[PDB]
Amino acid sequence: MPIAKVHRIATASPDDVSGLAAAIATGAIAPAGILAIFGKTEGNGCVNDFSRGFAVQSLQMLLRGHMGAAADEVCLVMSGGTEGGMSPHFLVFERAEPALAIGRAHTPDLPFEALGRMGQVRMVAQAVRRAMAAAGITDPEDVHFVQVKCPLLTAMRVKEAEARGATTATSDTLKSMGLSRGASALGIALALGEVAEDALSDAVICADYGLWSARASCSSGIELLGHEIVVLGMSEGWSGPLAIAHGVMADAIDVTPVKAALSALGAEAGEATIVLAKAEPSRSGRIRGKRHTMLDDSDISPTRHARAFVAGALAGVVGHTEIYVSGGGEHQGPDGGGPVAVIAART
Amino acid sequence: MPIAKVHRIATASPDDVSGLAAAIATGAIAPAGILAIFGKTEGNGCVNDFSRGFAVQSLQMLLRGHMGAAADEVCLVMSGGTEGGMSPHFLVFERAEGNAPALAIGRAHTPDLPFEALGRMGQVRMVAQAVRRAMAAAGITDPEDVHFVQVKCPLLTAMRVKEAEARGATTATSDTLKSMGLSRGASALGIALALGEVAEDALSDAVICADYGLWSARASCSSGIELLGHEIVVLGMSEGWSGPLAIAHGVMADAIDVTPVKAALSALGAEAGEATIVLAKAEPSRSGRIRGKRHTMLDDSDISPTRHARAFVAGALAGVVGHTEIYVSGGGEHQGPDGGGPVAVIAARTM
Amino acid sequence: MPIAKVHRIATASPDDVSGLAAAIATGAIAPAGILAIFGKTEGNGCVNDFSRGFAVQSLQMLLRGHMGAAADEVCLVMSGGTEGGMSPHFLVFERAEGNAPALAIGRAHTPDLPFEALGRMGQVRMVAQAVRRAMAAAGITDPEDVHFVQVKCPLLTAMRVKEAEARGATTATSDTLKSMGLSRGASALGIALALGEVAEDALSDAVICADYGLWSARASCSSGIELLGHEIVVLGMSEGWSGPLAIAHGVMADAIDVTPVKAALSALGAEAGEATIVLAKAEPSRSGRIRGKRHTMLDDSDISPTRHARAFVAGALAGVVGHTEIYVSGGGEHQGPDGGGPVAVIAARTM
Amino acid sequence: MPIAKVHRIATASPDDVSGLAAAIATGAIAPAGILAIFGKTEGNGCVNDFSRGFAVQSLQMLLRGHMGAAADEVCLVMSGGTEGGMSPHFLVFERAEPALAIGRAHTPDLPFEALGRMGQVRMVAQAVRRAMAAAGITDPEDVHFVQVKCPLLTAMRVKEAEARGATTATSDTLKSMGLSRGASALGIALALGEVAEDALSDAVICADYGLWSARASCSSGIELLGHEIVVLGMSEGWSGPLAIAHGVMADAIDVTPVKAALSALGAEAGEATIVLAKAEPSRSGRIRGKRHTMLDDSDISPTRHARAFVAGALAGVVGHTEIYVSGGGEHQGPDGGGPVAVIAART
Ligand SMILES: O=C1CC(=O)NC(=O)N1
Ligand SMILES: O=C1CC(=O)NC(=O)N1
Ligand SMILES: O=C1CC(=O)NC(=O)N1
Ligand SMILES: O=C1CC(=O)NC(=O)N1
Ligand SMILES: O=C1CC(=O)NC(=O)N1
Ligand SMILES: O=C1CC(=O)NC(=O)N1
Ligand SMILES: [Mg+2]
Ligand SMILES: [Mg+2]
Ligand SMILES: [Mg+2]
Ligand SMILES: [Mg+2]
Ligand SMILES: [Mg+2]
Ligand SMILES: [Mg+2]
Repeated sequence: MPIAKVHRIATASPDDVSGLAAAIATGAIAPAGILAIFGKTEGNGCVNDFSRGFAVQSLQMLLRGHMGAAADEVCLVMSGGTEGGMSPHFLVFERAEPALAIGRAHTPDLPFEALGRMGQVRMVAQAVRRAMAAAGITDPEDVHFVQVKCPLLTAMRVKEAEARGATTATSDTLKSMGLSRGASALGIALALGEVAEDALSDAVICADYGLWSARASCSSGIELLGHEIVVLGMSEGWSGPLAIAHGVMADAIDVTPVKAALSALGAEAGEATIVLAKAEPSRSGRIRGKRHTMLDDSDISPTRHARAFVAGALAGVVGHTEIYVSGGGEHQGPDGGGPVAVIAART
Repeated sequence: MPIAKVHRIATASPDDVSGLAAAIATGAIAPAGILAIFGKTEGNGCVNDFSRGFAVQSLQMLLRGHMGAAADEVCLVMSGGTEGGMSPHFLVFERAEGNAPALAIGRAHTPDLPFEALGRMGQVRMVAQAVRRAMAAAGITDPEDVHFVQVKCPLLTAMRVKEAEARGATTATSDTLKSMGLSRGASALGIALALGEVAEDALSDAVICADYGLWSARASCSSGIELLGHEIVVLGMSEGWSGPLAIAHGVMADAIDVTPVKAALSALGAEAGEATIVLAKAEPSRSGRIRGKRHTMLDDSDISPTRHARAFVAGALAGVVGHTEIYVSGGGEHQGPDGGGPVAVIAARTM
Repeated sequence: MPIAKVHRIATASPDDVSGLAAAIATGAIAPAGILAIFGKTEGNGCVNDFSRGFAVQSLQMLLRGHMGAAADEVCLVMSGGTEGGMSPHFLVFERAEGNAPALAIGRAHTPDLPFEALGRMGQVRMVAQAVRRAMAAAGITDPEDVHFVQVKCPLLTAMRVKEAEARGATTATSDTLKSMGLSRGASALGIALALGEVAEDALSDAVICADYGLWSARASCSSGIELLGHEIVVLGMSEGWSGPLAIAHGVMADAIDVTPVKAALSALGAEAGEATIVLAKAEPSRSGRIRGKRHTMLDDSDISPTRHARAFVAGALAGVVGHTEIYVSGGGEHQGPDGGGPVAVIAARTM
Repeated sequence: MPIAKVHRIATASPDDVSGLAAAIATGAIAPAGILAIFGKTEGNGCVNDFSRGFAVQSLQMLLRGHMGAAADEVCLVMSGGTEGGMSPHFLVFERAEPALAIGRAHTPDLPFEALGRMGQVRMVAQAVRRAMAAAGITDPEDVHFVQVKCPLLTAMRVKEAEARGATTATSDTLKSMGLSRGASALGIALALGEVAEDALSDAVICADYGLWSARASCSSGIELLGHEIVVLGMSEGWSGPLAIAHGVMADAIDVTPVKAALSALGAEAGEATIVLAKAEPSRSGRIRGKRHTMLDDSDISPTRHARAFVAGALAGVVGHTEIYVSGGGEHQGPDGGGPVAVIAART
């Protein structure tokens, strides 16, 4: 009889762990039961975003203090970029004593020449199986959202790779984020059976954006070399007030999937609603026939636009700004769209 | 009896006037009756945004071709900044002649604005006078029949500040991005003053962009490097106009308050669709919070605050109205409450 | 016997042609003899830079006024991006008639470039042919007498890529900022091919923006959203020209290699001063290092790499030549070694 | 007979302390003798720059490891913004057993309503006296460079201030950096006798840019609430190979002061040369008559331009890119200019 408990904690700063410390001090959260922490941090959400790594170090110090080496098994998904009115926050996932289930998993360092290729797809497919097992889930149809934290390439990482005779899938550092999210997304797809294995090859990745998962949510970062996996789903072997529902946004302003999730969860939009969504600029250069400018803008990187825009669209529906919106939906939902999940209690 | 005709035209480029050319060529739009053109252009919407001036020049060239010197009387409001999915377009406002109350349109211009008047009572009075003129031209005497007042106002660059100081004057600021806020703010109070939403002996230099408790529910101001004076366009309802188009408006309490638009669409007897026309002001709240939750728009040295506000509010409204060809403008100094802004809708009745 | 006249004109705005107007009005510049105009405009110098197109339109309007349809034969190279202290200006190249070897100028144009040719041998051959034509027009047959070849080339936007795919074609990229590099690169190889710095059977699609060991010491390419073809301007020395102006050039080994300019000024018998004219390419090095030390230009999602390179190299050169009215252009694909770029100086002899 | 030793350490990352660890491991640097560390970090060098605070935490952990609570007396000046080719690095100042002298000092937290006012000017003037004493310097004419790390204001910090009835000198967060650097600069000026005390008042600060120090170098940051002071100068009571010279750059491309410093130091430009310089966009909007665009640019903040530009100008002279250039020279050198210092050995 395990219990899922999800806690949304405000932050004033990437290094501001004061509020999580407080939930531990008041015994609202028990350090021993922390599975994973998601975050929105104030960085640019792209390559040179050190708010991500900054938060990670700060969370590491605090969690090790309370659980020493067992902190290292906690999944830290720090997703940068809080544009528009999107409010920075931590999402703490704690395990307690059918309802919401949580499973986690890790991977070894990822060879720079494996990134964006079938190497990454595999190595991630496995972790998703392990973590969805640890969640106590056997039916893929009972999975609702799979978060992945993946690596990326810098110019210096690229030249290091070439120095030992290897080639990387790109030398463009920002493209390398897309490849990593995409390859990871297909790995998630593979493990949930949304894609056939012989449908995949290096040439397919970030090319056939017709292959996609309705549940992949992948976030790239400069601060890790392997992967973090967190599976959220519904299970018979879990109990508690919290359930999760999900849907696919067809484009950047498609908010009906969220209204549908709330219905399924039997909850109404309010400050209490937890929202996880992927935002992506559509590669057509259009939304519902109308041209957009995100792919042609040299000042503000495309994912910064997408986040700002869908965060606004979603906040207009759910009524508050503490929502988790993540940019770049390579093979995560249809092109121009992305998965969205809601976590609420029944009324 | 005159008819308002409002035309939304796509553009691929700030200088793409091809769709306006075609509308004129097919007689969909008669150049003689063009009162004003609004635009969202692909620039950054701040100080060094030349997509605005580029569109103006392009529009001026086309219109001089058809109207000659009368082209100069057309109000050109080019508001830059199309962040998020917001889609670049022109809004052409035409007056035509036809046979209940309908959309009315009035325009007015002003002389150049002395750099030392910007952000001060000089600007306020100048715009106020112009707004009264445009009101009259719309055939509107009751301010409650005014629904939206668009103003294009100037700003300060380093060069302009030093020009002013060179002749013994001071400007209200030397921060060029701040000058855009002051200029929008002074213009907004001018609109307020003209509509009677604010009392004249309540206003002074010291109040402007200081007492954000003074605001208009109808002001919409957009600053730009490309003009030295103001363009004023008043939109309202009038008994002396007819046609299918009406206008409704409301005030967003904050950046995610989408209820004013749904209420506006009800008043108009219309439902959200590709055809809905939306004009809205988006503003980062100076409290640094939205509904208790902190935001980072005022603290970001990479992306200028209005750039955030626009992308964010455009997304909220687009989510409601179902398309991205909407006019959203950043910085709501004295335009609605702090953190909010006016929103207006223009639709035809279907119920 | 023809004379090169080079005029450096300040601008307050991309659309500020006032100084060029005055130079024409005072007969300092005769419109008939205007061969090309270079510009540094206040845009970001990347994909969505409309200061370039804005200056072009403005220049086209003024020149059509004086020359009519012959205006269209003037090469307009507007290079955006004036970071750091770099000062926005126009460089007007005029041919005049006078009575040793001196500055020679040649221009040439090309037809529109098929989107599926950009970054591929199509573009390379197109530019190569044009550079040969401009060479001839300059009255230059010896390539060693060519000192600098400026090329304005197109780029790809999302819309253009989807247009190409719609008719069964592929483009060499879908990354619009990458398309600028490919276009500069293909053009540079075209210049190289035309000057014999590279062999034709060394070139192929697979080489372009891949083998940065193939490069020209004289190529200078600038990409822009505002044209579909190319503008070519060849600068060199010729026996068949006379006048005070000569040109010298060199290759910066990296971003802080200022020795080529000092050597160039020696060759020209001139010393650094307000009058020195400088044209240079700046490029972030793909090794990610300068002289062993890492740089962050390739890793920055806020500021695009060429934006860095320009500001940085402009500072180095400005520190040498003593003023900030210099023409610095970013992205040196096949223009000099990786991390370097050509620099040319134009001066009159005083020793 | 104290010895000044200055060590320039490369970094791949704001949190990359591997190279400083190595100098400690090889005994090239002794943790006990570390006085202050200067840094160039990859952030935007402005308000939301977390690479600064990120480095600080990383340096804190490493230094506390070796010297515990005595690490806290080490001055950490992390200056963000590495535009152009400027290469991120640490400058470690260690004390060993007339030549280069080093003195340090601290200040308490700074009240948000004191920032940019005579409060800050004073509180900093004192620390500069204390630190220049600890350096063993009595003649102000023997001081060559005074580094200050100062605080700034965020929107949330502003509303916190107003909540208790106080007003701040600004509500513009980026302006608050200028006020803090300026007020600190005048404080340094005050202590070196470059300015008279009754010449100062709130109204003068960041207004009369005719009052300035030839030695102030002030750097603002979101990650501290008080001030860090480091004085560098020439002393009889110090010995060793290292000397320091300084000069004032009249504008952004005035490189002759550095050639002059090298002459005084009897060294020639080379990879070995250490450079400290302040860069500022001139408020005239011109450099030597020619208009510039730094004050009118809404995409890239003015100090980001200035750094890129003078870093390039200086690197062209000194031949390498590992130089410390800091943006914004309010009362630090003339308007449009800034102090520059060089540290070399005699040949
Ligand atoms: O939203 C996102 C997507 C990503 O890949 N990396 C981030 O830091 N944030
Ligand atoms: O409002 C203002 C006026 C000024 O001069 N400087 C500023 O920073 N803000
Ligand atoms: O949204 C806006 C507000 C403004 O003042 N100027 C613009 O160009 N766009
Ligand atoms: O060079 C290229 C071609 C492409 O399609 N996508 C990329 O990211 N880079
Ligand atoms: O510096 C440059 C290089 C380019 O390709 N295009 C520009 O507009 N400026
Ligand atoms: O160069 C600088 C000046 C400053 O105030 N703050 C920084 O982080 N860097
Ligand atoms: Mg998708
Ligand atoms: Mg349309
Ligand atoms: Mg408002
Ligand atoms: Mg001049
Ligand atoms: Mg090169
Ligand atoms: Mg100064």
